[PDB]
Amino acid sequence: ILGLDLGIASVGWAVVEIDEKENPLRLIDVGVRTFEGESLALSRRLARSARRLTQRRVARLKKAKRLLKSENILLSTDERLPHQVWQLRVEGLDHKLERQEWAAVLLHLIKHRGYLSQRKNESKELGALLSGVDNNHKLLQQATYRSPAELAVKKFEVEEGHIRNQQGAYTHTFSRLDLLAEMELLFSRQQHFGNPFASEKLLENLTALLMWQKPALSGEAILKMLGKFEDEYKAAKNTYSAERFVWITKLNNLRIQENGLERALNDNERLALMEQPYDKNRLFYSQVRSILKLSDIFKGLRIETKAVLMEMKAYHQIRKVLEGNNLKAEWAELKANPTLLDEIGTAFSLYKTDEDISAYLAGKLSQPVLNALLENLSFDKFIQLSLKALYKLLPLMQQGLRYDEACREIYFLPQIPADEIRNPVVLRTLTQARKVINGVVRLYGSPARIHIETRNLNDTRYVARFLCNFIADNMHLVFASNGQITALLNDRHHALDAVVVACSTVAMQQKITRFLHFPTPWQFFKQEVEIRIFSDNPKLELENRLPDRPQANHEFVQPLFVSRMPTRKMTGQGHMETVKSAKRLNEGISVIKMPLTKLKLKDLELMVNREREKDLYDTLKARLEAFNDDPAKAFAEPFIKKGGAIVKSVRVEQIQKSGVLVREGNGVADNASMVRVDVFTKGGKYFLVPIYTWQVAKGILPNKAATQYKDEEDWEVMDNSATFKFSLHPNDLVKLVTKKKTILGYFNGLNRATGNIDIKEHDLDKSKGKQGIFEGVGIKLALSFEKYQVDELGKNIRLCKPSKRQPVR
RNA sequence: GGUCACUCUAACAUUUAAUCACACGUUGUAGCUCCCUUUUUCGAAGAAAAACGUUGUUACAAUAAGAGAUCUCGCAAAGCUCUGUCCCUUUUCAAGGGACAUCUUUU
DNA sequence: TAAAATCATATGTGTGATTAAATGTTAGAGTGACC
DNA sequence: ATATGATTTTA
Repeated sequence: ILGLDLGIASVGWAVVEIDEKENPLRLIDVGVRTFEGESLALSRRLARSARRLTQRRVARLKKAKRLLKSENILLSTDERLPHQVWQLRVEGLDHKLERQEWAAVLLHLIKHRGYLSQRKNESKELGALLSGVDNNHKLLQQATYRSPAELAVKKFEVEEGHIRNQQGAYTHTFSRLDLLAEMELLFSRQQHFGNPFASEKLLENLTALLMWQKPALSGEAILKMLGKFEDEYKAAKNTYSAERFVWITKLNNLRIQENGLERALNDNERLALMEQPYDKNRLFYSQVRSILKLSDIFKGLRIETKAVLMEMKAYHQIRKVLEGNNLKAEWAELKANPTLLDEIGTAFSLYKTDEDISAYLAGKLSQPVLNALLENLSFDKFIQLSLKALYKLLPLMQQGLRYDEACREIYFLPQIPADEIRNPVVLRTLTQARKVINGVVRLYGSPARIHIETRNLNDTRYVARFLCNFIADNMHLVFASNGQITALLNDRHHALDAVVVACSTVAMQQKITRFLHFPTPWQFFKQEVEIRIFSDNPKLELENRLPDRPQANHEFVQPLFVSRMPTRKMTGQGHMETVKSAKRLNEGISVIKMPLTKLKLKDLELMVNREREKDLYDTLKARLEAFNDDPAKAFAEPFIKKGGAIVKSVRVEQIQKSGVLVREGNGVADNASMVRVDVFTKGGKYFLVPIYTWQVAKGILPNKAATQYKDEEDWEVMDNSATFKFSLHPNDLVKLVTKKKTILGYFNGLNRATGNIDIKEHDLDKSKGKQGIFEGVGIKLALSFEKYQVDELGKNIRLCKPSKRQPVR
């Protein structure tokens, strides 16, 4: 049986074939495949949303500028609007603003929009942003703070010294309703004084700007995610059909445990309770204890009888909304309407946009009723039952049948279904395990059954369950153990578990659940398994340690090489997110504002104004020395320089020899990822050209290679007098022999400054190099440096020296 | 009589995927402003200036680098229909099987 | 000294919304394969 | 985990 030892980073395996199953003789080969503060896709999604919001504000302000130009407010050129936007917004309530003052006010009320609530219509502990909009909305009605700007310049700037939010404080923020109110009042008051551009057309368009935001879920969105039995769409939970399915499932499975006997409801009892929770908001247990003439003990539960069996919350929510607003007559007609009642929960759960909800109910509910439901009702669940299959399977379970009986009356390894596995870790592990399985099938045929025993334990168990079921139920051209079972009898440990997982049976697992007795399924364990996986020896040293029973080795037995996933993607993070100042980049330095709460004395020693402002440097050095070089404890209260100004962050210089120009070419950021490295030789010397992601994106092929003691401009240039060996990606199989020694392994890192490389041992033997990684390896005078190749399992070790310099982009 | 797997229901815990917004923060540029290097003019202390650094605060612009049709992609993943490069079976070619991607898809 | 191995230091963040999907456990109902 | 500058030891 394939002894797959699953995992989120590695898949160890150990092949075994047994006669009569039961007692096994000996395995064939072993292997480990090692592939690779949360999922990297979360970073991509957050960056994507940030890009979308940034460009949407770009567009919104541009559109506002065009609108203002059309009214002859914003003259074509001369777009240097006043800076004192908040003060001018305050002044507009009492004086007339000019053309450009008003233009700045409008273009600024479009930028800082506010906060528009997007909660459900399910009306009736505040955080920071919400507790700031309310605490200012409760101050805007003091009649002394007529508008958010007036409150800002009369309360915020007066006491706190700033208007905008700062340093993670979510006070000083306002709701979009308050700013729209300011828009309206400003327009009206400017009409009172005579602003020519107070056109209410402009106000309507500007409210459209300051209020429009895309709905989060628009149309098929939910449908696009609901897709994963059968095939019809899974019904909503708040649908009368699904609600009655839950009710009948409970009632039929509501066995009565009385007098030590389990008795189902006879048809009389259920007919009594069939449609009972419809005339009451909740069917309590004591309510059942009366209608059915209970002999004073249910089935489960926990005389505190006041529990809930089944409340059709959907049914009672639609009424208490429609029963109000004097819409009694429609509900009475709608009290049955089983299709109609079903179709309102199918819409309010599948579509949330008011337009999209009104579309699904194609006038089938009166628009006066539809308005009330749109304004007061929301449904957001979904059940695991096709509604089409509900109309046929629910009637049978009315009282006479059960789910199992009702359904019966209605009666190599393929690729992992990606759409059904929307989690990159699980999908990656499953696909690499599938590749390993297909490889071992090719190398051995179908060995036997399969044996699998494995902060993200959720992902691991998703992988295990899905792999077991997929393997067992899929074929083309069976055992789920656990760690406790494995423990009974470097990175190579997954092989040992593999063997132990392969030498396992369902009988021992059941005996474990019922729990010396465990035997040895081989002639000898210690020497056999010690050299089989660990201490790799191709017979020989095995044979010297295997004097007795010289029946060892197989037609293909060889030492184990841990194959590692090749990463050859050319996309990634172009540059680091800390943007700096490149105005002094020619000096070789960057200038970044450093918060005082992180200004360690090391950082203070690189301040730009060290000697320009000597008194500042002296006092800052003293206070850091007074708190043991802990800026957080040192500058925990605002620092003050000579002259009464407050110091909150100081420009600090940093050593910048290599970087990326960003922000319109104004700033510089550190290199983030090195996608590929191109090797070259000239005069018996190995020179490596590093390539970064931003170079690939811009369509740039680097020329010069790494020179240790020189800067990027003075780096050795690869030209007609250089020989191109190959490219190098992270975790690439390379062979290195030098005058010092010989090492063969994986390549994961290039040191730009020193020029050294980081080569990693296949097994990550923690007694080898810098705990498994042979870091800082010099190859300038290397005898030979060749890129190898490896298969999924750790064999077919091929090498050449072919070349074609592949152009990025 | 047990163990385990699967199907449905409810409750709890956790995790993942997609979408809509907000508020900071960084950089650049102006206005005001805290300091403080240098150099002018009036001068026998001090004032008015100019360049550079730079503290705070307001406004405006960029917020990946970049690719496309006001508007869409761009840090993730899978794969072999199209494209490109390595590897094997039967100097080049042709078939078979596979590996990775700068190719396609999610989009 | 050139090249090489060692060490050492730094990485953008919090708030507020609509949803779907998966795993594990417990409670209830059941079928099916193996001890 | 990755990029890489500062510093020590080695050929």
